[PDB]
Amino acid sequence: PKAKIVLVGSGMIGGVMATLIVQKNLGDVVLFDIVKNMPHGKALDTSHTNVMAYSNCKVSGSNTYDDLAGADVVIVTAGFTKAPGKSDKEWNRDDLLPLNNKIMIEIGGHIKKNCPNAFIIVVTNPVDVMVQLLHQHSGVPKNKIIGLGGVLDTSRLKYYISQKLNVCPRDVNAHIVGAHGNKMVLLKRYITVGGIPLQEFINNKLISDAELEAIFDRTVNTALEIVNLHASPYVAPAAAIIEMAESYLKDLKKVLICSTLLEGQYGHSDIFGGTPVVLGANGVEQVIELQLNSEEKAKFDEAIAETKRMKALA
Amino acid sequence: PKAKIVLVGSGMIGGVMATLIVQKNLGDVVLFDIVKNMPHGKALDTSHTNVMAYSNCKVSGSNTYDDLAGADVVIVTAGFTKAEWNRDDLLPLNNKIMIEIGGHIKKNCPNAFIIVVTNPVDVMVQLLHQHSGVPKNKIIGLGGVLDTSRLKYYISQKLNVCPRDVNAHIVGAHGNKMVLLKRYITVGGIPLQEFINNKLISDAELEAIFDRTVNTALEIVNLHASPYVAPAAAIIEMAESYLKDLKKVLICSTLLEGQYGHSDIFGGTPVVLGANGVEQVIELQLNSEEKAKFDEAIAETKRMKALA
Amino acid sequence: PKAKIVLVGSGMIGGVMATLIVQKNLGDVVLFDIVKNMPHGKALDTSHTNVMAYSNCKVSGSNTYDDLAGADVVIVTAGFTKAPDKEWNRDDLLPLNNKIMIEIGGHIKKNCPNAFIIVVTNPVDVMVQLLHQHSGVPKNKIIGLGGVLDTSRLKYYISQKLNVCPRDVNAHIVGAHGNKMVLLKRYITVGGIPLQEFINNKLISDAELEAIFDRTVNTALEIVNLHASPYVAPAAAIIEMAESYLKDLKKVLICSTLLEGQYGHSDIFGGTPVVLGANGVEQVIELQLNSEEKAKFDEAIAETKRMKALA
Amino acid sequence: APKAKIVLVGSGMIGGVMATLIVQKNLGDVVLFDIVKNMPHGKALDTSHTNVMAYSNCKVSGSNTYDDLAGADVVIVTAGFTKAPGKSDKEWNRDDLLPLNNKIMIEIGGHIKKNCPNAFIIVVTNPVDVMVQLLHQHSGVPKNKIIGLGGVLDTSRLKYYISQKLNVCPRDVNAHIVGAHGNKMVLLKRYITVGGIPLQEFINNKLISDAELEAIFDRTVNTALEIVNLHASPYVAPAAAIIEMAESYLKDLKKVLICSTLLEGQYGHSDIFGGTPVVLGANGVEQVIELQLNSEEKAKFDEAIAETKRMKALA
DNA sequence: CTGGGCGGTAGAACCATAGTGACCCAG
DNA sequence: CTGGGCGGTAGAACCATAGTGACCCAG
Repeated sequence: PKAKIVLVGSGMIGGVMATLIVQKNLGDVVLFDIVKNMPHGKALDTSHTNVMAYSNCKVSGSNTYDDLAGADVVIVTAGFTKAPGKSDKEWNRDDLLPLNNKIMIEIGGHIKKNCPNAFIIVVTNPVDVMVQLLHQHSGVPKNKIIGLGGVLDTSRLKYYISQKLNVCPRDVNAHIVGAHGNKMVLLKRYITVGGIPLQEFINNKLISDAELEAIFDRTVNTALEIVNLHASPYVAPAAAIIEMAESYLKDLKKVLICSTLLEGQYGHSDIFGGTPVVLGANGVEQVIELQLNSEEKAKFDEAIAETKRMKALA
Repeated sequence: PKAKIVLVGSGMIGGVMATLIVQKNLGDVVLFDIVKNMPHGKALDTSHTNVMAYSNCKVSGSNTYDDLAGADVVIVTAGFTKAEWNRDDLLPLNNKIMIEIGGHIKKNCPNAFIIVVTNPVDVMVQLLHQHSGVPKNKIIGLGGVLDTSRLKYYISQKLNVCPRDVNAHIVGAHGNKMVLLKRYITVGGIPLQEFINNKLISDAELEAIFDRTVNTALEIVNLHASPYVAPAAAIIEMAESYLKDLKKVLICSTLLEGQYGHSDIFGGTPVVLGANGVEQVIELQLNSEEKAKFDEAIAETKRMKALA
Repeated sequence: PKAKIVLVGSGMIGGVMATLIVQKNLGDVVLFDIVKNMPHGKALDTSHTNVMAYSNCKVSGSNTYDDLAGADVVIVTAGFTKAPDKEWNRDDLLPLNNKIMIEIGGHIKKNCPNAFIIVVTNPVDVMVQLLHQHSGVPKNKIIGLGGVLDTSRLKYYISQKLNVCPRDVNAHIVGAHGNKMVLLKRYITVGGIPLQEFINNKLISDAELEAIFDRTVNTALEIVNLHASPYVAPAAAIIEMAESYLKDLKKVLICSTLLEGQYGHSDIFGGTPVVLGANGVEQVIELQLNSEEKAKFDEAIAETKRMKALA
Repeated sequence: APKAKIVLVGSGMIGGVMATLIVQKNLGDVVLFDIVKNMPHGKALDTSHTNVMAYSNCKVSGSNTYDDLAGADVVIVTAGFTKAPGKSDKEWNRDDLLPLNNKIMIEIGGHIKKNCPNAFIIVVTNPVDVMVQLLHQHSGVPKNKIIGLGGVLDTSRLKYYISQKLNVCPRDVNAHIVGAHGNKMVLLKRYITVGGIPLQEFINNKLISDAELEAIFDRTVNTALEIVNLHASPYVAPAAAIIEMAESYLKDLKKVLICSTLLEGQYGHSDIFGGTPVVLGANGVEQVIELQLNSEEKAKFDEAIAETKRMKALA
């Protein structure tokens, strides 16, 4: 039988996922949310695209975690992101930690009940924290659960570099590890263009250290830059998630940077962090540890510590 | 060079248009709107997806109609939609928007293929035809590709068959007075009647499906959503049959020049879309009752047109 | 894991099937043939395209039916087609290909009795049934290549006369693959509209259509005479059937299938629209033919029976 | 019109798979050309039917006249002699093909100058680094509009074998092979990457050894011969790689691809073609990327160019 | 006028979109 | 029983494919 993909959280990212799943004919889809009616309106609208996509994927809405039964893949986008109400007086980012943890407790008990064999991809912020919470509460194997990070962060670094150098955006390859968010580690040494080290282009003066540094800042701050323009980053995220999902379902064994459990790589254990892994039929088939230098380790360490500062507060 | 596609209106539907055009690598995309900054924001979000999709489309934002310069396709979703009061009251206002767009199309891309979406589409498209001055095989409205996609989908579900394998025609006007042609429905090329006679589906089941298709927009709004995914996709099907010269047969709103007995009005019929825009207008051989429904659809477009 | 697809026979049809399978990321592919080494060479050349296609399918060559182990789909193109010369009797190949089906079905029992089987070896409507008998698979799991291929020509020709998308023309040809095919002039449509309307509008004449039908019946023969032999369209038609099964698309497709009373016939295979999805043949759709068209159908079936008697 | 019109000059096995892929991918109208009578018409007629399966709308035509180059957007040249033409040709070696295939290129290039001076041309006829320059010389087209097939094909064998060893996606291996297509290709150990990471990190991790890499390198060099030794013939991958190049052009993808291109100073060489990564978009070769080779790598490039030169002198 | 207590994957209304700011009272 | 002319994007025939080897005299 066809893959069943559950979307836990039917907000904007969730809507773009549904769309791309039906474009790619990837599986049946359930748009789940606690908010009533709304996932149904989106599922119906999106289901008609089967005709235009020449696909055959059921799309439905849901308001019950019972719909997790038989799920092949679960994608968690739902969670608090801002002050929940007008009443929440002087609240900050950290305040959201106990609330999302409560959501992950609930979702994980239902995974454990309804789809202990699903492959799980967590997006809810801060993802490196949230993914570990959901791994702990679901009981799923460490290679069947991952967090969204590097694909997205890097797709913006690839893209900004590709514009300066006038090549296919995907012919830029870059790594960004450790954590998603402000403390992300941008690995200047591990950038390439058509498989050629970025440094050769800096030597030909096709791009300079300072323009690269400025691209490094714009990458770290992309989500802010977009919100400042009166929009919201949701298309990019959705597509990077679907890339990861697709690599699992179709067993492409792509090298993709995800948040994953470190069992001693980079000198860290029992914490999840961003690192390229190989994604196939078996989940995370390979965790690849980049042979960082000392100043690269130092940055990696500060991203891990920050993951740890927030985990403790959940 | 690569095709330039300009989205005139960057609300949700426009957002799904960019997205799809970058997945099929179909053209550079400009997201235009009068709302300051937001199109820049969405353009910037969408553009990153070149990477996941292996594409190489430039995706821009814009607040000037100057960026119509060199457009090969323009897609027009902008316009007043919300407020009892009378929906007819929006007609002169959206007429004023068509004027504006039209004269800018006159200046910057008189050779563009134009697709109109703004409701009521059959009126909006003619008004923009008229102010843009473009030739008549180069402008169309969205109508039946979207409408027939529900009908197609709903039937395929009852019959357990690939959605796309159901073909069905909906003519006349987009909206309330749309004409659902039961005699023109087929499943794998086979008339539906054969499946009714086999009792794989009943006449009253089909009737329920018909009412469901006419009220789909309303249903979705009732559900606390609003249709934009399917409309986007159906429009990108149109723009892609044109850009790739596929000559697909697609129902759309086009100028009637005597067909169905009507003139000087736009209305939903099958056409063939390809590199030359509207390449043929297929006029279905309607019996007398189907023709009474067509006529009511047209008279409704006319009645709205007179108020524009 | 990914779908395993065994191609039993690695002539040129086999080759195009492995390419498209890799282009569509459909499944690992095994090219089997009785001829030594040749399938390993083709496997090797095909496996490279994974890189250009962004796919990840294994392509292996084999000379052993043991490689049928774990197959999800099996496509049988192997068999004698050529004379031992000049004027001779093509019926002579019937018994010989019968032995081959016997042998394949022997190993299909052993190795992959749950596989979906697609048979191509001509005359297909006889060979498919022969393989159904010697393999023992459910009748919803074994179909022959027929109408997807034949109609694709019909649809293609009409599309060129009318200047629309090839795919926007639909038509049915049923009964048998080959010279007795029944071309149903009443079931052709163009973007969902009866052909008759375009006929009434003088955009294609009745005579033009008849000449198009003659050409659809004689397409193989026209290709051979231009010194080619048709294998691209066949491969792609088989890949359409395959895909609909593997991706559970539920496409309506004309295939050689087991008849249980439809068109008045039983215990024979013949061409008819089916629905293909993850359960195999999911519906056998019986066209509501008038007795003139039905008479054509019995002609096609009679021929199939006659050839079946000689195998 | 656009559609693109793509003319396959040579309707043999590679031309056959190319036409098919062009239809699968809706890339444009296809003319299968060849001097052999009728066969291109038959092949083009079999291939035309697949438009229905593919949901495409490409014309597929046969032709026996160079007149059908009129209005081509892309020309792909696979025609040429690859073996001793006849039983009567005794004691032929590879060099003897050079004058024959040169005559072919004079004939093709004359017709391009006449009917499609603005086409983009991809040459595949072996030895390809000599043949592309001969067609450049005899056609008169700009140097950014003519390339030969080399590195995309060779690199796909090395990306492949590595990926099998490391159990990753074949295309998440990137590698560079330069200089020339054939025996003297230069395999750059230093440039290999697996999902963006130097192959040296996996070697350090003992996931692949230096000796296994070397043996993979030998296989890459001899793949054509290893296929033919198994009673088959490499035509699928070649046709795939060619379509990859063509596509990057017809869609202005600006992919970095290794092609045989005109060297003007890069690697210390001029007035010769050789394999190097290039950028291919709407304007043809939009950039020629010179890899920053070290002196032993460059001595290798120098043996590749030398060989190309030796054969060029013989055409 | 505050201060805090709900209750919240918030809450209005702006108005060619959607991020910003979005409660309620007792006392 | 060799030799070499002509003509060749070669040429037979082996056959469950296709690469290998594939002409034809005049002396």
